[PDB]
Amino acid sequence: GQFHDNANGGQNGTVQEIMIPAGKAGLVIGKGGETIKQLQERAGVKMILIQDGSQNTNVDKPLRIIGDPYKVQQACEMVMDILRE
Repeated sequence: GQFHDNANGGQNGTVQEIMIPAGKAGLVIGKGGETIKQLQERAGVKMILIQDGSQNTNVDKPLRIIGDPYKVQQACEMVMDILRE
């Protein structure tokens, strides 16, 4: 977790919280969990998809993208793009 990977200007631990649509979550997870594994490694970040948190399991999904502010945003705009796609 080298948060200061490139442009960690400010808070090393930048958290991006997304609410993933119930069924469109399949995109962010990756049709079983393939894409999500890629997402973390491709951007060098950590994305916690609360899929098993329950309560809201039937609804929107709590996604916390944690890490460097520069890649956190790129990763946010990455998965949010798919979610607006």
